[PDB]
Amino acid sequence: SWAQSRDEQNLLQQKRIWESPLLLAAKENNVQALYKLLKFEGCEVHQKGAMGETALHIAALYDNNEAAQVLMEAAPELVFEPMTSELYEGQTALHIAVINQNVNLVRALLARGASVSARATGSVFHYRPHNLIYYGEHPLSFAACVGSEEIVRLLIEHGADIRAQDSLGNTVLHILILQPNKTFACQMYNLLLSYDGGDHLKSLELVPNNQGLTPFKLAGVEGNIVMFQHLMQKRKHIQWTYGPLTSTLYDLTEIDSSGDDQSLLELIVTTKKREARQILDQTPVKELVSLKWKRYGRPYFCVLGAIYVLYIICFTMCCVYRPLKPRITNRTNPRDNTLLQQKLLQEAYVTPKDDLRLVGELVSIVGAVIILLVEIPILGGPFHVIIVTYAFMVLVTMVMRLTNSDGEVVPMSFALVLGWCNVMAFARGFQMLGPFTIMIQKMIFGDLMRFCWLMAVVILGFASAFYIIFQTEDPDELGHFYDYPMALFSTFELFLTIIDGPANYDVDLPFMYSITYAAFAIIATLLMLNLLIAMMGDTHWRVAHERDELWRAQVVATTVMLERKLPRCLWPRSGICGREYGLGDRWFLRVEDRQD
Amino acid sequence: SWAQSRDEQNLLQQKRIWESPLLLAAKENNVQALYKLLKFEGCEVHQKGAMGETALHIAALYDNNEAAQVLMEAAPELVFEPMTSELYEGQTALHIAVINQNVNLVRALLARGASVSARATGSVFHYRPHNLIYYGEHPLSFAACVGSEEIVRLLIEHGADIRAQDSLGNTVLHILILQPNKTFACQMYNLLLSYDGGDHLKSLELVPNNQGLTPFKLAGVEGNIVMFQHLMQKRKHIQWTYGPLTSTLYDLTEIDSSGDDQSLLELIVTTKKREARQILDQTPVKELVSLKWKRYGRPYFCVLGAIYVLYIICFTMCCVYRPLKPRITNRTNPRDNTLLQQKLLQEAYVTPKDDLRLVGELVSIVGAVIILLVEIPILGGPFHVIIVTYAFMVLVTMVMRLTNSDGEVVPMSFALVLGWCNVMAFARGFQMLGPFTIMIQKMIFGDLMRFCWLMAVVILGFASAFYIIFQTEDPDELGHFYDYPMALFSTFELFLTIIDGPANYDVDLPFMYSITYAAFAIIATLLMLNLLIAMMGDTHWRVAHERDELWRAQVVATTVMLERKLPRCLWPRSGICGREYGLGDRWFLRVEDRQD
Ligand SMILES: NCCOB(c1ccccc1)c1ccccc1
Ligand SMILES: NCCOB(c1ccccc1)c1ccccc1
Ligand SMILES: C[C@@H]1NC(=O)N[C@@H]1CCCCCC(=O)O
Ligand SMILES: C[C@@H]1NC(=O)N[C@@H]1CCCCCC(=O)O
Ligand SMILES: [Ca+2]
Repeated sequence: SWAQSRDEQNLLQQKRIWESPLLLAAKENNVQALYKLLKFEGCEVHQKGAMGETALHIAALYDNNEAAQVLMEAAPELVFEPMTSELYEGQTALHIAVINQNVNLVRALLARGASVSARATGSVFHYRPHNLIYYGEHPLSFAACVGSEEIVRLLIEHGADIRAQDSLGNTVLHILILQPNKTFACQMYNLLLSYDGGDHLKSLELVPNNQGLTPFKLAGVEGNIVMFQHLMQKRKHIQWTYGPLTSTLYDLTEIDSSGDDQSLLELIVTTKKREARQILDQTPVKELVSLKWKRYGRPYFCVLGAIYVLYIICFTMCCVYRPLKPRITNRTNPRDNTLLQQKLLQEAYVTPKDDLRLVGELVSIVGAVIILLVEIPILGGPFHVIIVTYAFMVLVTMVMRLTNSDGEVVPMSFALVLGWCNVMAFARGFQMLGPFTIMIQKMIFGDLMRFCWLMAVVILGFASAFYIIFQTEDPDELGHFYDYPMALFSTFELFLTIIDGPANYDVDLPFMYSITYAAFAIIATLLMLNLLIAMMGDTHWRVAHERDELWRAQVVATTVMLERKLPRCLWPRSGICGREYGLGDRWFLRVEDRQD
Repeated sequence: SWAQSRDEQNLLQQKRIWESPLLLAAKENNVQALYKLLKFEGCEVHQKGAMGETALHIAALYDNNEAAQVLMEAAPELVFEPMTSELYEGQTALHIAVINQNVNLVRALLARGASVSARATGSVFHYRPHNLIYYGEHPLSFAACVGSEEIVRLLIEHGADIRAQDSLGNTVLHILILQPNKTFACQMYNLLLSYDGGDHLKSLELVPNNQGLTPFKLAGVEGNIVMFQHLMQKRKHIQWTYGPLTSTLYDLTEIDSSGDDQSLLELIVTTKKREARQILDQTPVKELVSLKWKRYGRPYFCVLGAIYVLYIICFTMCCVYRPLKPRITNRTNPRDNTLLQQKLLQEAYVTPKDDLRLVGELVSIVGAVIILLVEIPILGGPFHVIIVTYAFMVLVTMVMRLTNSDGEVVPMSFALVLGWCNVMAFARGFQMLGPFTIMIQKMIFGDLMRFCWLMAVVILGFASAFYIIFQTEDPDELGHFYDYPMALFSTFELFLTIIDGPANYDVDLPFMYSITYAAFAIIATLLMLNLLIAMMGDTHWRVAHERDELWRAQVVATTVMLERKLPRCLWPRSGICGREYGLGDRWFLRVEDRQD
């Protein structure tokens, strides 16, 4: 394991500190023990420890400016020494002094001429979940994350480049977005901005991440509202103040779907960050998408819904009327219990009333490949993998067609439950019953699978037990379960109280039926009542707000995909462009509000 | 009764105080009445009261230093006098002065040369639930429990032994753990430690209780978090401080399963203390068992689960296919209503397809005695008394086998509902549906038995009433209940709405059926609705946290038993031992955290 390797190496490091009297005197800050170990007896001052550290590195882990200065006066070359381990590859003595905010040592290390651009590419300095913090690689990134504004400027004064990026291409601004202390990071964020070039171009706030993210755009996908609101002040214009009213004009550039995929809107939808959903409730974004859905969002959705409901109600019209035959097969040849009148007609005759059937089938088959075409190239959708697999079923039904298989029904019967139950996805948005469907959507594809095993397991015993009892009995009277699958099915219906239970009084029931079914009834009811109380965890207030906050996000989810895949002839661009206006050729939204 | 004996003796004591003018003057602190009762008229100064108390004992129950000093100047032998009753056997006048924190009297009693090692073995000083407090037996234990630090040192200054134990072998540290004022007891706990011998061995914090508990270990089983966190500071090492990070190295000695049963982990599981469950959420213990379950805990659990599900699905495979016969018995000899084709085959023939059946039966019979073997030698388990009794049933089925009883089915049919429903115990841990199973586990074995009587009682009337009505009627048409057990069963199903009710319209029903069943339906529904509202007591927030805190404890419950009964070849010891490291040969866990 990797988690224990750093546990062992930390214990292994403390051994070498205790064994080496130099590293011990540099940990314990034993000043008089350093002179007797360097001036009188010439000990190895370049003594590398278990982590590739030096005596000065240990003199810095524990703030010991006295031991650090003795090690820097008798060996000034220790200042340039980086750690040479796998976990701490590249960390210098300045990194340790900046993290500990030892301003006296950082200023005394910078007087010794320490490197202000030493990358710390150790495996413990990575942006991984197993690492508690992530400050970056440069000594300037460390000063900015610890909030030590004195060291931030003290490092800039010695030639610190704010443009510097780490192995992930993150500037000193991208890292500040990924910090807990957000209220203090905005102050530090402005401190780093005051050292920019000053010109309007090649600014630091525009350097893109290696995954295509500016510091403004990274704050949106990550869900940093304190940095989102702070970075929004730099890109919004206040038109006028008229008493309480103040019509502010937001920039709207990286916020709208201007680029093919660099847009911030396209990032909030497709991200795994649960917290990023709260960005769209900010005032530059909420009234934007509010205007995107009321008009040109909801109508085109319903058209796609009315077409779909019309398409499915015509596809089902082709099912209720299918070929027919009074069973060309001879008699009940297999078993006497056979109720079959096989409906197989291979000939394309019956020309009167069958010509209309080909129209619906052609519509159903071109309307299905169209669904494949638009989907040839989960947050708020699930239901529409079902439509894609449905059109696969009508194609398999088409393969089952013109071959006249016995199972012409099975993919067809599959097809229309999916197609109608898919209409339920249109209830999203529309009205309040959308939040009801997504509670279902969360429950169907979420805990139904994991909960059914528990029921299947409890059903397993009682269902199989019943089969043992009635295997003796003649199934003519009370043949509720005569086969093993029939034993599990009749008990499955009995677990949901959709069957009256084995109730035969003309005969006498076996001894173990009344004992098992009494236990089964009581167990099956206690399973359902504790299940309802288990649903009360999603009942207090936040969950009613959580099912509503992700529904309104599920609507914005469906809204932006339409715009990307609908033609731009319809659906004009949001805002009023900055050309033919005293603006900078941007698009910009007018938003007026009132205060108290 | 014993509770009234101390009520009578307290009233009996006040009688002797009022009757005896000395004890009255020592209660009322009547100074001038003591001189006229001792110096002028020689009264019995050794006058024993109803509780074996002296005049000085009464002069101390009510802080009366004036009356105490007159009784100690005219009779200094009263200082050594203990109480000679059954309730207060051994209590001296110093105990009363220490409890009342009369520092002036304790210092004046210690000047008189009072005993600082007088055991108070009275029945009221016992650690029993009927006694409100429990401070111990020694006068030093009393000073430490009342927090009077002045008297604690004032008693030590006169030769008080901190090592002293009471009749339960509890030191002055073990008693401080069992106190309400925890925030003030830690200060007193350190005060008692500063008087130790100073050497690292034979310390007071290591003296074991008479039930094998050190003061550190007693705080865990009792659930004293304030003393657990306080006693943990003495056994955790801080490796380094790197800005926000601080990797502390906990001792991990009495916390891990080092001993056969002296471990603290093995005590939190098997204890009745409901509050001790919160110890495992403390930082030296929570991340410990978190690493014990994710690896080497959960996989071995599922292997035991996959084997069990495979073992049971093979045992049930032996049931669905059993011996067969088209009923060697003649006809429906007893009653015409008989649907029997008895399946009894005594011969071990049918060699083709029966040889495989013996393999499953042999597996099912060796897999059952194996279950007995591992269990030949309740918190978080219940479900697995069921597995033990199941393997008893397959043995009784084996006894029923090779004897060819009519009831070859009954223990077999019993066996497989238990065996499958036992799989539900594997849902513990695994995922979130574990908390659902334990809510069932609490409900099945908790209130189901006590609630059923109420239903059986309400069923009793309506079920028996129905039998009276339909005893007249010919049971051929609407014979829902023709027998007395059949009367209770059809009504039992009717109480859970698993039967359509006596619905026959070709005939005319008796007068009292429609009147009773209408009352039965309304009563049966009001029974179920008030039952669902009765489940809302376990719905507000703490219960959802309580069903979750004991589930996560139910997982740790199952985890430690595996380690004790699984071979040590697999499952390495937690931590990294202190040999080949600058440590004290302990094992120790590295735990790094971040602050704000
Ligand atoms: N492309 C798969 C369909 O999923 B739907 C969807 C896609 C992305 C985000 C949210 C929902 C959908 C798309 C258009 C109209 C209605 C629903
Ligand atoms: N020994 C009786 C079985 O009870 B189980 C159990 C025992 C102690 C604590 C918690 C649960 C159990 C043991 C091992 C695996 C699965 C469950
Ligand atoms: C062991 C290393 N040697 C040292 O002198 N400091 C390091 C320890 C503290 C740095 C930990 C950084 C982290 O955990 O992210
Ligand atoms: C009655 C006894 N006689 C006395 O002088 N004090 C006792 C009464 C108070 C002690 C009660 C201790 C307890 O209840 O635990
Ligand atoms: Ca019915």
